Order: sequence, then structure tokens, then C-alpha cells
Amino acid sequence: DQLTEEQIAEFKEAFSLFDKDGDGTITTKELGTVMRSLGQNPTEAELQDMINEVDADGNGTIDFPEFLTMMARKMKDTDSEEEIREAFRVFDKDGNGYISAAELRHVMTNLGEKLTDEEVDEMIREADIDGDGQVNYEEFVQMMTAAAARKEVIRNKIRAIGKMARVFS
Amino acid sequence: DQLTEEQIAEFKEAFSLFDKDGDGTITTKELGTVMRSLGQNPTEAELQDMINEVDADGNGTIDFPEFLTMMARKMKDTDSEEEIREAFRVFDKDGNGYISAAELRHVMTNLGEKLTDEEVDEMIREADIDGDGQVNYEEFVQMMTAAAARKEVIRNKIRAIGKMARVFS
Ligand SMILES: [Ca+2]
Ligand SMILES: [Ca+2]
Ligand SMILES: [Ca+2]
Ligand SMILES: [Ca+2]
Ligand SMILES: [Ca+2]
Ligand SMILES: [Ca+2]
Ligand SMILES: [Ca+2]
Ligand SMILES: [Ca+2]
Repeated sequence: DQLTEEQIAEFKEAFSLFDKDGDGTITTKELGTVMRSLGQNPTEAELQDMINEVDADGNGTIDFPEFLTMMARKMKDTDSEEEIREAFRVFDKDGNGYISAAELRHVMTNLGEKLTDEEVDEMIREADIDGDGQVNYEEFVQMMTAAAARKEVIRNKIRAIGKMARVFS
Repeated sequence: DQLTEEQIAEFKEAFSLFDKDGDGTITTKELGTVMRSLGQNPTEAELQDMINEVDADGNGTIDFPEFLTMMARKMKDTDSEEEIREAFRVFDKDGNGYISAAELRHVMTNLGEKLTDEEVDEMIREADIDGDGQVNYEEFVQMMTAAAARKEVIRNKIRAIGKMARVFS
């Protein structure tokens, strides 16, 4: 659990980006100014929701350690949504927005992932929420977010493909 | 250092992704197989260059540690290009592919970063190569990639921005 003196400076930099007056805390106003500069236009209310999720001491503002938490939570969530999406892309050959049992079977076999056709058929059956025989994005996401589970092995194979697809391409 | 059995399990899965036949080394042929499936269509000299760029023992294939090196490199580059791209998208308010002195001043002020008329001025002069008085994507990247150390501070605030913009949406 070390800590590079640089990595610290970076969190300091992210923090100062929000704390304009530099008193050590992040007020809603401050969060908003930044938020707008990036895109969204959250309401005095929507902003408060962000604070609460990290407000450890519940004093209304965001201190460095709390921001640190928020920072991480989002770094993880953002990184995740990206590799899952990237993976979806790698599977949805035709790009029509679905993943036919063919697309799935082929990719997994072409990567030397070694998965019995049954396991692949099972994978689909389980992810197929609406039962249309294919996997849409929502259903793919769910599958990568959810006992006698060897489905965990499959998820790790897929997370790697996603991560790889990003890192490279 | 701070290494967990989770990271280890991740790199193994990644390496295994490339080592189709599980022999402990990744060949130019396997690199290609994964790369094509990942969407790209690299060429023979392009694969070779990838391997020689990390082939410490120079045996023509890639073993685990060399792969780790490759991974760290690609990961660092990818994260950099994304943060920088996002930062540019944040400054280019009108989204015309250029960043005028106005925009640069707007965003830096809004956030909480210094930059007086002179600072924003030299910054643009330094980065502007074609001399059209502005800063396009190319120049921006080159500038973010590099006399006082003042420049270094501005570059760092810009990275935090790229980083934050990405992490928030
Ligand atoms: Ca403050
Ligand atoms: Ca607090
Ligand atoms: Ca499809
Ligand atoms: Ca379905
Ligand atoms: Ca091999
Ligand atoms: Ca080697
Ligand atoms: Ca512009
Ligand atoms: Ca220019």
C-alpha cells in the first residue's frame, strides 16, 4: 500500500480544480462551476446528491479524504463501463446492436478461450433477459455486473478482452 | 510496492488471452490473431516492431514479464491520449477543432486557474506552430507532451482536467 509522491500531487491537483477559494472543502456551488465546465448542468439539488454519497461526516461539504473516495469510486465505475463497452463492440461483429449466438460462439472460439458449445449456449440463455435469443447491451452489462458459479471465470475472460481492446486499438 | 492477487489474476488472464496455445510465450502470429479479433488489422513488420520494442532477451517471442512491460507502456499511453483528448474537448467550446485565446482564458478562469493576459498569451504563442494565432489538436498534444517551470504547472492543471472530465462522464 505505498504511495508515490507524484500520485499525491495529482489528487491535490484534482482537488484544487474544485476547491476554488482553497479553504479545503468543496461546496455545491464549486462542484457546479466545474460540472458545467465539463458538460452537464445539474441543479442545486442534483449536486447535493453527489455530496451525500461521499459525505462521511455529513457536514454538507466535501473534504480531501471524501473527495478521494469519490475520485476512486468514479475511476473504477468509469473504467468498468469502458471495458464492458469495448468488449461488447468486439463481439457485436455486424454492429447491429445485438450479439447473435453465432457472434458469441465464434469470437470465444477464435480467441482460444476453449468453451464447450453448451457453456456458450448457457451463457446466452442466462443473459437473455427478454428471451429474444440474442444479447442486447443492457443484458451484456447486467451479465458483467452480477453459489456454483463458473460464470465468474467467463466474466474474467471477458473483462480481459475488454481491457485489452481498449489498451490496444 | 502494492500488488494484490487480483492484479496478478488480471495479467494472467490477459497474457492467456494472447497465448492461445499456453506455452509461456506470445508469438507474432498470436499477436496478430488477437489484434485482428480486437478490431485492428496490423501488418507483419508492425507486429515484429511491437515485440522487439519489449523483447529484452531478444528471442523473437514475448514472455510474461516482457508482456507486463508492454502492458504498462500501452496502458500509460492510452490513458494519456484519452485525458489529453478530453481536455481539448473541454477547451474547444465551439467545437471547431481550434482553441483561441478566448476559450483558453474562459475555461482556465472558470475552473480556478490563474493565467493573466500575458500567461494565456505566451502559452498560445509557444504551442502555435503554423502561426494561425490559434491551437489545433496537433499543437495541443505536442504542448501537453513537453524558461521557467511555470509551464509545467499549467500542463498539470490541464491533465487533471482531462482526467476529471473523463471520470465524471
Ligand atoms: Ca472551498
Ligand atoms: Ca464532509
Ligand atoms: Ca449482432
Ligand atoms: Ca435478448
Ligand atoms: Ca504461445
Ligand atoms: Ca523474449
Ligand atoms: Ca474553438
Ligand atoms: Ca495553430
